[PDB]
Amino acid sequence: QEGKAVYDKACHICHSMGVAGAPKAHDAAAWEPRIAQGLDTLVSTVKTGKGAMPPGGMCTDCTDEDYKSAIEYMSK
Amino acid sequence: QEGKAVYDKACHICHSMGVAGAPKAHDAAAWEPRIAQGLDTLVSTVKTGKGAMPPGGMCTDCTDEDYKSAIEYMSK
Ligand code: HEC
Ligand code: HEC
Repeated sequence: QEGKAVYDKACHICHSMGVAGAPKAHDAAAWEPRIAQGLDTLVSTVKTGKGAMPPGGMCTDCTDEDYKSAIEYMSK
Repeated sequence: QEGKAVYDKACHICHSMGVAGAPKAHDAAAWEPRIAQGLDTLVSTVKTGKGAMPPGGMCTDCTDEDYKSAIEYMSK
């Protein structure tokens, strides 16, 4: 594979300029628009990945309830 | 509290404050001390994962040569 092609499909997700930051734990105001999407939508996004969040959120054995509880914890 | 143990196992890696940034593509000065470790050592680190980088760097089909080429591409 071409170095730039590997970069353009995978490594750029985190190694490019202008990567979107994660909503930080206990930043209630940043979490409000996320929580408004609904917990089921947010849990699905953790499982499928988004931007610099890899699919599964680095939690190999997380249940849906584990993901929901972690989101609730971070949101306040 | 519900969610804190999951957060402390997984989500804090990116959702806490003070997370180490990725060395950015074409940031030659950031890459210099990494390249000095040896390209093979950097390839092994991508495969193992490190901080907010998951094992494999989100490349499933990358040979060691594919990883080396991607690192060279980012390094200048
Ligand atoms: C976000 C989910 C990432 C993807 C996709 C890739 N990388 Fe990454 N990388 C990332 C972070 C946050 C860091 C810094 C880690 C730390 O805590 O220091 C890195 C670092 C590297 C390094 C340097 C390793 C070192 O010992 O200094 C290399 C060589 C590296 N990353 C290569 C790499 C390649 C080739 C990827 C695409 C296949 C790739 N990374 C994806 C975050 C992320
Ligand atoms: C870095 C490797 C991450 C880990 C581990 C987890 N998350 Fe994450 N998350 C991260 C980033 C960079 C972002 C922003 C994505 C973007 O581009 O918008 C996020 C975002 C979330 C979201 C919000 C999704 C949305 O559509 O706005 C949620 C609900 C989320 N993250 C939850 C979550 C949980 C529960 C994790 C532990 C199991 C977790 N994340 C880990 C980066 C990373």
